[PDB]
Amino acid sequence: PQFHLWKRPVVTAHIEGQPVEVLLDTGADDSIVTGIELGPHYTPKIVGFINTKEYKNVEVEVLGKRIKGTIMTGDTPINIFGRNLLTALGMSLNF
Amino acid sequence: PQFHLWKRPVVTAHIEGQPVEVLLDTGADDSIVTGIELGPHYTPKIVGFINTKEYKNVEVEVLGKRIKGTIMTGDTPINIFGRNLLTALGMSLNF
Repeated sequence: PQFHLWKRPVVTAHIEGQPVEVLLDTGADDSIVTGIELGPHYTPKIVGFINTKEYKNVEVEVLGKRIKGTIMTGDTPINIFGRNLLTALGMSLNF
Repeated sequence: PQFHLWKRPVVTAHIEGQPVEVLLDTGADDSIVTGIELGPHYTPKIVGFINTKEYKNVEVEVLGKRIKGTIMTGDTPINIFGRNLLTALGMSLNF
């Protein structure tokens, strides 16, 4: 199916079973989310320049698909699913 | 046709005949661009909080379509075509 873009494309995803609302952002290369607790097993990352925790091989369910991917958690004003997850979800921009 | 999202979706557009490379950004509500001169007929806008010039009814050609829309010019690190132009161009997110 398709999503029209009149409204900001915010959907609900479950990351490791924890619900979160995210923005499907074609302007972002990576994904960062907050408000969930993925655990002690992460790689500290630095991306202003905030401090994030990188989790790899995480199960995410959104839009009827269940994938495994990488996600970063940290102080972000918006929860965003960037192109690294959009591609793993088989999403494209149509015109 | 469709655009896959492995690469940042940057395309070339002509705005009033002036070439510019823009990012098709689903994370942006509006569009702002720099490096082109659209003229003296604009509405000053404030959107950090930068100062922009809003032009309405501007002819833009991109992706094989020619539309008229609104665009803001001003100091932006990236030239972005937000949802206000993506919808006028008939673009959707497919999955």
